Amino acid sequence: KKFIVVCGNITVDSVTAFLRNFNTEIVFLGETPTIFKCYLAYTTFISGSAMKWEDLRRVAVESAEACLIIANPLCSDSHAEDISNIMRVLSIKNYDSTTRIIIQILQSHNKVYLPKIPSWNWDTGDNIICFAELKLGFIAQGCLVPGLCTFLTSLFVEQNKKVMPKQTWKKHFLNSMKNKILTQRLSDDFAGMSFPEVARLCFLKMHLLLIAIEYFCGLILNPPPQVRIRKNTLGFFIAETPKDVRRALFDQLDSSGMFHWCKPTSLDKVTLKRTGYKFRNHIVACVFGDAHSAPMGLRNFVMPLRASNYTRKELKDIVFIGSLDYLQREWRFLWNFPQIYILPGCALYSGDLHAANIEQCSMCAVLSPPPQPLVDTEAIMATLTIGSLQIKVPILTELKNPSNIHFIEQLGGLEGSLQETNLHLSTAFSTGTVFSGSFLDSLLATAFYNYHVLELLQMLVTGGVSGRNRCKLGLLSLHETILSDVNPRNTFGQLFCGSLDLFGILCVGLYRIIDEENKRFVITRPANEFKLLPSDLVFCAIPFSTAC
Amino acid sequence: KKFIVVCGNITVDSVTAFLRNFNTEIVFLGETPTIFKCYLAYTTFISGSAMKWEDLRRVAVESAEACLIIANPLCSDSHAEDISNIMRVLSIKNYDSTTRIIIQILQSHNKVYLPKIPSWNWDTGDNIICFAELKLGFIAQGCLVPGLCTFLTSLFVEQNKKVMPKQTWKKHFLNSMKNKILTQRLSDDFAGMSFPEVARLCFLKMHLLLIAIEYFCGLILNPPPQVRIRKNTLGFFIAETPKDVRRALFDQLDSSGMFHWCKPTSLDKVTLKRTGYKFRNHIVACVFGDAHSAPMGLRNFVMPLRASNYTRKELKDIVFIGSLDYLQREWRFLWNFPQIYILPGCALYSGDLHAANIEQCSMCAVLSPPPQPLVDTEAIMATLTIGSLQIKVPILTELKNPSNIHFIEQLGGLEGSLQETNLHLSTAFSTGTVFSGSFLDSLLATAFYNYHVLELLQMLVTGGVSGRNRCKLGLLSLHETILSNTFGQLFCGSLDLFGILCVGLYRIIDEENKRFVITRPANEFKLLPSDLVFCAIPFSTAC
Repeated sequence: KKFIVVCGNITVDSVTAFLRNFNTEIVFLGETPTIFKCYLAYTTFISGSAMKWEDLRRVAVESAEACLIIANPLCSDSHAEDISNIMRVLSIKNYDSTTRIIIQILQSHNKVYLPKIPSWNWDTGDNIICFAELKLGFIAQGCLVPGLCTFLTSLFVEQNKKVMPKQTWKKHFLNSMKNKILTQRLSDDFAGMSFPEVARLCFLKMHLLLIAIEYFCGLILNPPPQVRIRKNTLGFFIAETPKDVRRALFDQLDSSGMFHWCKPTSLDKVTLKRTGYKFRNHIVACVFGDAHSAPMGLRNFVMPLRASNYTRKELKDIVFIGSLDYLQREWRFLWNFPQIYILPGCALYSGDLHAANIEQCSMCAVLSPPPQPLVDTEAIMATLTIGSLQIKVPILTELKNPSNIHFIEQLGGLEGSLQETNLHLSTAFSTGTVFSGSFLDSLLATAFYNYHVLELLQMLVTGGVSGRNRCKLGLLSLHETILSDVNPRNTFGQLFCGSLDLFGILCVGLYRIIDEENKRFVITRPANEFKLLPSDLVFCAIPFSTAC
Repeated sequence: KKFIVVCGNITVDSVTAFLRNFNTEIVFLGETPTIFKCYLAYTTFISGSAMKWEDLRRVAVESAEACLIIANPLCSDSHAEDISNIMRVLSIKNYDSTTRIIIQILQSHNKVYLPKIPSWNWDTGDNIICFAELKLGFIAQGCLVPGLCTFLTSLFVEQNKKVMPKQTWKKHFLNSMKNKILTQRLSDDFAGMSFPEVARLCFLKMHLLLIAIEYFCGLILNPPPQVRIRKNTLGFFIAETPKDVRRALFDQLDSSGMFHWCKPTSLDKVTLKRTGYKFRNHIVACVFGDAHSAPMGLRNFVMPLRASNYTRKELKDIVFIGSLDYLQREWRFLWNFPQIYILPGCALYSGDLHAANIEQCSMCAVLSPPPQPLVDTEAIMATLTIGSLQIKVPILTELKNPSNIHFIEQLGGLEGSLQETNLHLSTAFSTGTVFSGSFLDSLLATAFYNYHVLELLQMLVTGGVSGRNRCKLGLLSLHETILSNTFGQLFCGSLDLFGILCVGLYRIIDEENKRFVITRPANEFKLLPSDLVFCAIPFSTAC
């Protein structure tokens, strides 16, 4: 009865990249013509074009629950692929303008067009995914707030829960990973209550950590007092299973005011000279490329580090180390961001790392290059030279293939038996010195089944989708910080409550030292009654302009 | 029982390039799959990947004596090959971190990473070879000290000893080549003796010329008085056979203080203008390339000519003549060396040679370009135009294929019968106007069987591996020099008076004043007044 159509690809990978990553029947459509015949009881296929009207009727899109548009047969021109796919959205909508569409855009700035189609509207369910935009987002956040990256990831990662842990601290880490982001609409008897009033009851009565809500037209993280809940309001939670969540059913900016802006200055000024100095508490991003390399959307990485709810005062400088020839091709889209600088060179060269004052930086991001026809070698070689420096430097390495974790740990020092084949079980992931977007492959199915989850994810990771006034996610010390005035700081739940109903700060996770170099690990949503240490730091939603 | 594994190549050449260049069993491993089946009684093969853990157990590296990593299937990207191979070293060490590893790096600056691996340590035997680094080293030394290049080579060359010589002087040259660098640990009754004290006894009692030692943590050439020998100390000698050596068992620098340094100045300043002058006693290096040419590690050639134990005063200017497009690609790695200059042009053009004041230079190095898919023609054509100049210019030509010697001698003047098919027998080699790294092919086996030999070679050739204070190798006159009857007589005085370790002669050929290299002559070897002498001059000596 119910089915979905798939468009614009014949990639053996994509079929599994979808089918494995995906009750509801599937049907394909595309240019190439039937080797993968094993998986062909749970699906159907067609050889046509999405443009041709006859072919769309042939598959009967009208009654299809939704229609996905898949991209990147490692296209020659990324730009052309999107234009091409955006062309399909027109063709498809022209057929049955009420059909739900989920299009993959390869490079973010090409999303802009999709709304400009009249036939398209968000409310019926139409949606766009950009992995480039999200994979770079997670990393960004990790550069803003130590650990925040892995925190965010664990809400979407799903441990298989077979691994019996050795040590107490690793026992904590894994069971915290059980936390997801479930969605649920709130009871009627809530109506009229202020957010913090509601947040409390769910936490205390139901042991549910609720963190944002929708009206569905407007999503907001940790609403202030003035905003009251309405009837039929959708809430955003953090919890193990959906059963548990169901219990709760009973200064200079841009035009849009979303990020700091400036008059588009040319690269010549921004490009650092190497012949003939100092930076402090800044972010070094290493990128790899050349004239022949595909573009990585660097906009997506600056933008979150340039949100409007930060302040010119507290913004960080961003030095890119890389091929100027590669980086000048991105510059068009990085024009209007401030305090961005480019050092031409290579991160593998420790001389060029010192030129960028990598010793006095705040975080070093090692950005994998995008794919071409030896997969993470570069990222591993950087982490080698950086990690072993005559100066440990803060670091965040991206892996395209997470199985390569055992190489990074090897460089750390821990021997083969103590090395993990699985990134998520790794100690390097729990600290947050690595990241791997592999898990976002399932995302296309997620945005189908519950797109609100994507909505939230999008804004946490990217910092936008009133304006300047919004909650950051931040890490707080408990020592010489405002929290240190809470009367009972003895237990997480105790801390959570005071902080909220005193300062409107929504405590959401901890960052605990490992006690067995002062490396800490991420605990998402601990038990209400969770013994807290004085050394702990705390992940939390800090509202804009708070003294701290 | 004992065996070694080989990695990262399926090159018919490499199999012979190793097998011919190599008691101990061999086993291969690589991507391509069995034509070379004749050589297959003394070896074994596999078709796998060194990365995959299953494949490493399959070959059983744990019990392997050591594991070599071979490079350069004339790769498209040289950089990528090393990164790739360095990736194997990780994979392999991850398996059995105690396994001995011998990796070939294609371009020197990529060695840096290998130590940064924790699992890797030198003491268990782990080691890296860089032919580019060594082949350019020998040449460098030849530019520092006339003849030094061939001297150094003969210690590693092995004559086949079939050639009955015509003339007295050629009789000397060939039998001096018998000298190798053997290694041996010293007797216990030596402990506490100062180096020069020890050097003496070995020379006089045993007729063994000893030249450096290790403790094994620290290698030193011609140690001063203050350094005494310890028990279980390893010595470095010069001698025919290991039996003989067994008898002895009974100013502005860089960060590391190894070479002169300076703030990285851009190419625009350093690049000589051709339109619109003078250099003196300088080194002209001719290089060949283009956008399409593979890189030759020019760092390796400057670095030794820029050692810290020389002094800003006595450093030589280095003019490169070549394609700017080619040379600007190397410039990143030559930044921090001083008195380096680049004349864009071609060495085949005698106009561009005169622009570089080649007439008033001290030595002209003709550097062969690295290999691509007519092998030494360029090197030969340069040597033609240089050697025939309206001005003979000092010259040192590199040959990738030594059989091409007979062309160079032809240009000299000597006719076909007097021409030699074999470079080492040639008169041009004994004078030191040519060089050929062909002999370093065996080096991978050498670094296996005795790596200390490589250690020494590395520092003699490259000038490094306390800091600023070390012995050069130098040529001294005997007339208006501090040295002013028999080699052994000269050897002893010079040492026990000035701490100068005399190691070889440079004798005129008497039958144009061209001289030939005599390594470690007999103790009682009649010396001429005209002779010059190779020797280890300690730093800051008056002379």
